[PDB]
Amino acid sequence: MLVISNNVHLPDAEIELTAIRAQGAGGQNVNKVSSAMHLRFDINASSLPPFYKERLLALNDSRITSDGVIVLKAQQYRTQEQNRADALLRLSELIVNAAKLEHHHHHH
Repeated sequence: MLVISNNVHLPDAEIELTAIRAQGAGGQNVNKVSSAMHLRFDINASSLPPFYKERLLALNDSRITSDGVIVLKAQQYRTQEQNRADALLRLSELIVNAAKLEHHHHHH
């Protein structure tokens, strides 16, 4: 569960955590998995309050989709585990970021 607020919780089911494998391999021949993790969070479908939905949707960030879905790919760290944690922190930071700011995104 992704705790955002005390009375606001994000069920794991509403968070699509994916892992990117090296397509074309994995079933005999070329046996090494890519460290690319994938994050997809349906703001549309999730139980997020209208406030948070609007804050994210009306963001100046290009990782925001018009349908309200957070889609990223963490291919930075050596392990998908660390990229998983990155993505989760990245998501939460982004959510709070849009809330703590007034507008824009390129400004801290």
